[PDB]
Amino acid sequence: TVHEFAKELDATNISIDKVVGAGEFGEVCSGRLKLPSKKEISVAIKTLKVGYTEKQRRDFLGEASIMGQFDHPNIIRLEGVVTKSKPVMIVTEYMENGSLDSFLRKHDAQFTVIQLVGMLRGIASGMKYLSDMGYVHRDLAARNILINSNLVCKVSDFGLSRVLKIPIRWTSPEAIAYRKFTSASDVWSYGIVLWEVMSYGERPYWEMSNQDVIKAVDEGYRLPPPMDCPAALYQLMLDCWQKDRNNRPKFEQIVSILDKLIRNPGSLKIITNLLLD
Ligand SMILES: Nc1ncnc2c1ncn2[C@@H]1O[C@H](COP(=O)(O)OP(=O)(O)NP(=O)(O)O)[C@@H](O)[C@H]1O
Ligand SMILES: [Mg+2]
Repeated sequence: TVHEFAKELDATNISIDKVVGAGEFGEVCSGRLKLPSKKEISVAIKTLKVGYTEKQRRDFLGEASIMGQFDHPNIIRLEGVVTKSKPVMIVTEYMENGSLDSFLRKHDAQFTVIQLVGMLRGIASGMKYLSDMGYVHRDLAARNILINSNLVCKVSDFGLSRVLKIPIRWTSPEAIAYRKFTSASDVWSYGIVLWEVMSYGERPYWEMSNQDVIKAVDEGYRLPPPMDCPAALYQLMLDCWQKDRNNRPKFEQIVSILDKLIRNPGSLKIITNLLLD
């Protein structure tokens, strides 16, 4: 049940401002939540459509029951849910700059490498905690990361997450071949996210036929270095994309690698069709 890991909010404490998106289960809006302390915060509010199916309700709230297990600065925060009145609602922290892929596409080549690496470090830190908690996300992609007014990136979209629909472009070869999902398949996905960020939201493998994405990666081809990509970051992508999952870095190692790059920004000044790795 969702109440094990979600607070039931009093709807009198929720105000709705405007619609900001559309989900599988209903609308997404922005608004305000008054906390018990009287503090008021901005929030995102997702509603379950009128005339929902029992399955739609279970899936909708199930994603909240996963999210509510995590309390980490780089994982979207669940403020609570409304179930005792309808529409049913999930209330999360507000992320002013929306989904990371769309945000980067609006800002091609407009951030510093250190800004991009800060975004990537945040995502890695959230993934380190998720994987520490025994969860495999399975849908780690820039479209599933939200970014706030201060450029802090946070892991979202727990619909496909499982305790230890097949987005092929983001999925490791072993997970495609026989549904071998592990934290190491999430690391592969992270490598794709790293490519997405450094490419400012370019689509991984562009619009290659899915069968060709699967075959090419199996044959050892990899996405090419994004323009002006630091060598260190392309190498990190390649490491995330090791054929043997046991050779991929752990999230903790990724976080450490990025922290070193942040501490020695001069490192990033060495700069680096699919490439056969
Ligand atoms: N916490 C949040 N803060 C601010 N905006 C949000 C938040 N959650 C979702 N949104 C906005 O709502 C949009 C859709 O929500 P999302 O979480 O992506 O659900 P979805 O079912 O995946 N819909 P879509 O991505 O459009 O297919 C996002 O792209 C954001 O622009
Ligand atoms: Mg989305």
